[PDB]
Amino acid sequence: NDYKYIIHPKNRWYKAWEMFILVWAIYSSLFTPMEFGFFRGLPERLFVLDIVGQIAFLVDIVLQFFVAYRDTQTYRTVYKPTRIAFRYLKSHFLMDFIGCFPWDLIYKASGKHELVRYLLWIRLFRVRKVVEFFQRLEKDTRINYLFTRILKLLFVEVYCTHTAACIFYYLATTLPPENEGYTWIGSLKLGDYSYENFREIDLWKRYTTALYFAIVTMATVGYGDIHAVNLREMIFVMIYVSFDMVLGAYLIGNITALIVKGSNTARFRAKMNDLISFMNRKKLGRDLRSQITGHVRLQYDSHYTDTVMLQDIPASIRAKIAQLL
Amino acid sequence: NDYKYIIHPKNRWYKAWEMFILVWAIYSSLFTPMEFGFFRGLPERLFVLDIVGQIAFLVDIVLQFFVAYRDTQTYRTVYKPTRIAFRYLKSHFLMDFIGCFPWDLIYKASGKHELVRYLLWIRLFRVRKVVEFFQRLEKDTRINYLFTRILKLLFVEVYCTHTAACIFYYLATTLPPENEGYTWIGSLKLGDYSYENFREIDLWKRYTTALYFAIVTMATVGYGDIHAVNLREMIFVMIYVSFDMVLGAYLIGNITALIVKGSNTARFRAKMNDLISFMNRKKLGRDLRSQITGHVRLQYDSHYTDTVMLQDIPASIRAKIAQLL
Amino acid sequence: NDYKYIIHPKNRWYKAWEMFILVWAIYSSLFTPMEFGFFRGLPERLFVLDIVGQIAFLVDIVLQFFVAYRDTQTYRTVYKPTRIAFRYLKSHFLMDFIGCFPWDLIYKASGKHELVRYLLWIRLFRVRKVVEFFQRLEKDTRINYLFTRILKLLFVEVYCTHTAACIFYYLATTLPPENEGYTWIGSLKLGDYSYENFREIDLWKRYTTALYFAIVTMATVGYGDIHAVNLREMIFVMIYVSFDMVLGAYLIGNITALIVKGSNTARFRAKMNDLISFMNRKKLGRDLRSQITGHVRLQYDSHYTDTVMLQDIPASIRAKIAQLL
Amino acid sequence: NDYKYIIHPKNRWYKAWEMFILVWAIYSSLFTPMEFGFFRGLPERLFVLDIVGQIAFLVDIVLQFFVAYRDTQTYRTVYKPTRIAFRYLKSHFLMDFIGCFPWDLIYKASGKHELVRYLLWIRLFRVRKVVEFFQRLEKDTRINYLFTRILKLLFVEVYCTHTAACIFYYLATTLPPENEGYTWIGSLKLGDYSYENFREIDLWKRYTTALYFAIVTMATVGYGDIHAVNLREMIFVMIYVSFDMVLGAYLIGNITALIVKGSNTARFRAKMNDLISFMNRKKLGRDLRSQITGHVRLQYDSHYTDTVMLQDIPASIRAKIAQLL
Ligand SMILES: [K+]
Ligand SMILES: [K+]
Ligand SMILES: [K+]
Ligand SMILES: [K+]
Repeated sequence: NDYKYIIHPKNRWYKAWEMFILVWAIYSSLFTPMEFGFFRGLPERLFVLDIVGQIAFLVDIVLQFFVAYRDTQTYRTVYKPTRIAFRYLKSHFLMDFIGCFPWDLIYKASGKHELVRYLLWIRLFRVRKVVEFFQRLEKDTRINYLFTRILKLLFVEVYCTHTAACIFYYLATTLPPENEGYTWIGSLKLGDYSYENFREIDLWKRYTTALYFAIVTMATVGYGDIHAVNLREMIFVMIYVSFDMVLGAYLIGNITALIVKGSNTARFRAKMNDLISFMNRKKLGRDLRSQITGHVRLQYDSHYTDTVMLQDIPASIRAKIAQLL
Repeated sequence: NDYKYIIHPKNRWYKAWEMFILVWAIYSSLFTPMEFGFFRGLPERLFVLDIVGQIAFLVDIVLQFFVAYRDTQTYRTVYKPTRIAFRYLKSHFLMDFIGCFPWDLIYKASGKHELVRYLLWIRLFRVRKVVEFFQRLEKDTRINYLFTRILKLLFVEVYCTHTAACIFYYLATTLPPENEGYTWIGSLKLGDYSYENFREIDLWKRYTTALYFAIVTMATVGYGDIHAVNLREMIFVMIYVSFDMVLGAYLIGNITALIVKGSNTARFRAKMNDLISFMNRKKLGRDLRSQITGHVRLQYDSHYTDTVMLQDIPASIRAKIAQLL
Repeated sequence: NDYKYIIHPKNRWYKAWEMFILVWAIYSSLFTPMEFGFFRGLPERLFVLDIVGQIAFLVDIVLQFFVAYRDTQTYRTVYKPTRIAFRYLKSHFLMDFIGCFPWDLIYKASGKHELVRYLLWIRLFRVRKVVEFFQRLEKDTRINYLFTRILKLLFVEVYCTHTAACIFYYLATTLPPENEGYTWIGSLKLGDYSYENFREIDLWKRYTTALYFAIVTMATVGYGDIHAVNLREMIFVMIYVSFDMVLGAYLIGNITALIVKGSNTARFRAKMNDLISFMNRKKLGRDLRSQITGHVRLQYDSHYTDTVMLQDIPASIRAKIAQLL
Repeated sequence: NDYKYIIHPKNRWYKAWEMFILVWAIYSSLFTPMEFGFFRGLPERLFVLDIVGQIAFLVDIVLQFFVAYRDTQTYRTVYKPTRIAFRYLKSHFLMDFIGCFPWDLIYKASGKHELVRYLLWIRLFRVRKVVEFFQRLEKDTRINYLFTRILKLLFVEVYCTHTAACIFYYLATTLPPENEGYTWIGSLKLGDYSYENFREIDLWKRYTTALYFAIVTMATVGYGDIHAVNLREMIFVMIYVSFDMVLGAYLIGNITALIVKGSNTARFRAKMNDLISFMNRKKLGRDLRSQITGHVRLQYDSHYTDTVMLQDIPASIRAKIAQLL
């Protein structure tokens, strides 16, 4: 607590930086698969756009040597640079530094070898920012929990869908441009339009045609106007739909598990059903029918605070409600 | 209270009008996407229908200024007729007033501008009166609290495919009639029948083809004889099936939460399942291997009568059954 | 009772009759859509089969004034041959009586009017037997409940898509043979085999093609080799893929609800693994660990057999339990 | 005890053997449908592989007479090697010895009789070792037994589609090679590769094509470039997707119960959501929220998982903890 070259992690200049690299760790998570797939090296008018975005991430390298890490079991904020600067190199230092090398200038420098461009798939470790942003959005008791817990599983299931549409076009560009009729896009004809010589089509027609055959597959609709033709594309859509089957079952299971043990206000309307169904099975004279649901509304609005709340309560809370009521 | 200018909210001469406005709001929210998508301005018939579809809502928009409101906080009836007109002008006035302007004559008497027809979507706020019909049916006690959340959810799921079937046809008409072979309907050939010059086919063939696509996409069957061809129909199908993927898991999540607290055909087969871990684990007489299982057949729906709901609730009903026997 | 002109409801020679018309109730409710759709009047080789099948449902309509029942109030046997004839004649008499008429040649001996062959669709009220067989099986503890709850929903779901496969070919026979190219089967070509002049095709090829369509629609696969061509087949599959969309979300719901309320072994696994979960946060003794997991290895069965059903055993039944123990 | 012949069942040299035939019970389970579907007798290259794979199961069938079994009602490890003759010959002996003969050599030199090769399916009883591997992984308390039924039901859901992928190719070869255009592969054309004369394509192209069909059917995607054309392939696809529907519902039903049974951050929001409902009715201090919500992690798992899991435990460890303090 006596260092002062140390930011404790709720500053109004650090919370306004932590959300500044979340519109870069979203952009560099989306531009990275369609930088790998749709471009064999970036064009020259993106030279200014790709040198930034990596210039705002090595600012983040030096700036996380100075933030106060709150420990797990110690439950106190640690303030010494010796204790944060070693957990940084232990946990996340290679992930965020080897991705900050310019891999578009290296690829054009090395005689255009193809395998050096696979070292920009390590920029997909910047999805940590978005999943952490969704992670302490569950720990915010203001927003509907069923709204956020399904937005985390609808960020993942569409980001994986976006990535397995750039890989699916990359597997079409790996064949030469004379075995071009033996691929999923070079043999495509939609309406009165033919996708011949698909390296010259506009980027967004190629990207939309690729993403349509990942969202139609992800939703398990599968029209079959676009389908796999090669053998590597068959293997890729075997790997993809097998993982997407589990990813889709772990959304029904994640919605059901929040509806089943859902709102107790729905359970009150549920638990008056058997009351009415046994007062009206063997008919009782119509006397209390509204006063009972009013009294049980006032009861179950206080039944959780009758016994159930205050076995877990600490001292110096309940006496206030006890004196005020 | 001391007012005469207002109407009691449980009048059976007012709730015989809320059923009339219900079957007007059901009609003019199904026809409204059919007026948007399938017509560029209504024909010379359906004009008197277009004006009597709105002078049935003008009567309701002048009637709700004189209805009694039950307060949200104090749970009291608010009779005085300026705390309701201040309330009605704030919550529902301007999306119900601008849905009663004649947006077909305003379109045709303005030089036929296309963008003024997009104000025909504010008439889709009249599904308020259909979704509240399902909300005051849940708070009914006569039928299930969740079956009116299954018949409600199947209304919402099917209504969004009637709307998507009209937007999907509308996107085919935004292309010029000479480039019709690059659409989903202009390049269609189902059987020996070619769907060319598709603005001169009968209206019901066009609507049935579009609804056939939207419904076999909603159920995620997706045969593929009708698919997206443009880059705008690709984007629309990509938007639609993602929202449909979340709307189709909510149905399953509600049906599970209905079933998990059902009847004794799944509880009794846990009761005798736990009995047979004492009635067959510790060996028991075959004479008594009929007696208690016949008894636990005889208690549920007859002698059980949900005893805890007559245990925790006070004993005026017990005084009534003391008067019984 | 002193009547003796009534068969008792439980019997040796009567329960071997109800599982003899149970074979005729799974025959004559599976041959009935195949006789409506694929035939227009049975041929002469199938004459004696449609006569002997309807007299077995005629010696059974007279064998219901000779049987007792169990009313839900007295819950005893009600031997009186005039009470039963005013309950049988109310509920099950018309639907069980006019389905025994010889509808095959009543069609043939009335000038072959097609609308009189729609009155053999009420021979599908014979599936009362095949559903009371499955709702009798669920009150039987010889077999597990997870097998007789997912097979009642696999009888229903396969039977409805057997019916929707004969209706789907019937809608192709309602066009003339000069417009057979505008149907789903006359405009079919699977491989190098073309289904031209489909009335002159062997019955089982037509039935297998139609049922293969309806089964790959039921599972929501939907290949698209067989699709709806007309405007009346689109309407049928629009009804059908939206009915079985709820019928197949009701099956997932049952399989889920019969898993989340697991047996004793599942709760045993759960509570012992969450017992060992908090063990290695303190890391106590090794023989202590094994000894207390032995304590809760024998503290699952008789400890939680005993405490559960002692909440409900009636009087004079616990007494000989305590006497034997 | 006195017997020195037999292996003690928790040997260290019998846990490097049952993990040695678990890659021969995965090899001989994946290769046997590929030996049955894709060949007519093995080539003379693949000879010593078959012989080694069969001899390292003979060496196991004479090694399980030499072992003791844990009793399940007496719970003693039975060392007596005269009752190991029993519990093996009314157990897996004939389905370890009949499926151990050289069934390719019997087929190749007896006359090329096709029905002899159907006895290779006895070798699919060696999946019992792989399914008993997971059933010995359920009992490991150091891993969640609900996330050992998500890969157990995913091996089952992907082994049954590797097998179906070979039966689907086998039904294409039961037709003569001149009537190959009436198959699913002899009438296939993908891009510009016509799959004609399909017995001379190399093995991995045929296997990748058949597994591609079976896996996009298993996920219920179903593009429809590869569909059934025959009547045998139609009946097989009908049988396969009906099993697959129940298995896919069973996967969701098993995933759901994993999420319903507790989640700690979700349980923090299972309590905070109703705790604030009381607080906005009986309005406490707005500056007392920090006192309330801070202790909903302070005694979660520091008093919730500690003593509430311990009221079924004696205080012999509580004395150790109290002297620890
Ligand atoms: K499909
Ligand atoms: K398809
Ligand atoms: K599907
Ligand atoms: K599908």
